[PDB]
Amino acid sequence: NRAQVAARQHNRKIVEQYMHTRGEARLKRHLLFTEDGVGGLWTTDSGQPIAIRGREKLGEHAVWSLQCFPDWVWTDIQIFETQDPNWFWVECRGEGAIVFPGYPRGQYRNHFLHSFRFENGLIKEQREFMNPCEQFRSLGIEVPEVRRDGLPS
Amino acid sequence: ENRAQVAARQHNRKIVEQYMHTRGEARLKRHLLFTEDGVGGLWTTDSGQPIAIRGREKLGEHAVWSLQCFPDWVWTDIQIFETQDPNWFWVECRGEGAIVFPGYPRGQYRNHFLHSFRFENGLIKEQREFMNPCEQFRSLGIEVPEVRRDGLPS
Ligand SMILES: O=C(c1ccc(Cl)cc1)c1c(-c2ccc(O)cc2)sc2cc(O)ccc12
Ligand SMILES: O=C(c1ccc(Cl)cc1)c1c(-c2ccc(O)cc2)sc2cc(O)ccc12
Repeated sequence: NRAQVAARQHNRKIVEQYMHTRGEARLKRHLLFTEDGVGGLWTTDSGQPIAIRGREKLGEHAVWSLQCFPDWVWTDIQIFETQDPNWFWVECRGEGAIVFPGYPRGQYRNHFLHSFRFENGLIKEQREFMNPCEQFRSLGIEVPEVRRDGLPS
Repeated sequence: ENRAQVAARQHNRKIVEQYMHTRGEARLKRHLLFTEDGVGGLWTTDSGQPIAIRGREKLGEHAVWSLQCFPDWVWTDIQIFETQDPNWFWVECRGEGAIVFPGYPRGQYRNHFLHSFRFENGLIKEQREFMNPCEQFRSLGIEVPEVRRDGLPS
C-alpha cells in the first residue's frame, strides 16, 4: 500500500510534467516513456488510432509534432488520479497553430481527454481523445452536419 | 473528513455502476440518478457544442427519444475510474446498438466512449459523454472527411 501510494505520487509528477511540456522540451518528452511505450491520438477521421510505438519512435515523432503543431500548449489541465496508481486521466484543452502539409496554416483549439498508464515509473501508454470535427474546422475541412429536424429540440 | 469522502466515493461509485448498466426499459428511469437540476448529454458533436439535457425532468423526457433512436443500446467494456475527488468519476467503455435517427437509414452504431460523472449530495449533477463523432457519421451513412496524410508521417 505504501508502494502503491509511492507509485501514484511519482506517476502524478510524470503526468504533470508531460502535460506541461511545451516548446523545445517537447524534443525530450519521449524520455517519460518506457522503452516500449506508446503514445498517440485515439480519435481520428479513420476511426483508428494514430499511435507512435516505442520511446525511440516517440522521440523521432517529436520532430514532426513540432513541425505540425509548432507552438502547442495544453491548458486548463485537470489531472485525475484513480484507484489504479498506474492509471491517470487528464481533462484539458489544447491550442496552437496547425501546420499540416498541403493545408492552409490554421489555429487549432480543442478539448481533450488523456489517458496515462504507467509501468515502473514511466509512461507505458498515453492516449489522447478529442472531437476531430474541431480539427477539421482548423484545417478548413467541411464538417458534415447531422440533420436535426426530426430530433427533439 | 476522510471518512465522509470515503463514504461519498463508495456510494457514488454504485450510482455510476447503475447508470452504466441501465438498459432497456430501465432507461426510462435513469434520470432519477440525477439531482433535480442535473445535466447529462453528449459533449462531442459535429457542431463542436455539447447537446446537453438540463434538469432531471428533461432527462426523463429525453429518455423517450433515446429509447426510440437507440432502441437496444448497451454500454460494454465498462471500466470505472474513481478519482481523488470522491464526487468525480470517469468511465471508459464502448457502446453499441441500432441507430434509428429520423430521416437516416437504420444503422448499427458502435463507438468508444469516455464518460464524466460529477456528483452532488449522492446523485449525478453532471454526466458528460465523449466520443469520436466520425463513427456516428459512419453509422448514419454520412461521409467522413479524410485528412490527407501524404506529408504527415507516423
Ligand atoms: O493531429 C493528428 C495527430 C496524430 C498523431 C499524434 Cl501523436 C498527434 C496528432 C493527426 C494526424 C497526424 C499524423 C501524423 C503526424 O506526424 C502528425 C499528425 S493525421 C490526422 C487525421 C485526423 O482525422 C485527425 C488528426 C490527425
Ligand atoms: O446522438 C446524439 C445524442 C445527443 C445527445 C444525447 Cl444526450 C445523446 C445522443 C446526437 C444528436 C441528438 C440530439 C437530440 C436527440 O434527442 C437525439 C440525438 S444530434 C447529433 C449530431 C452529431 O454530430 C452527433 C451526435 C448527435
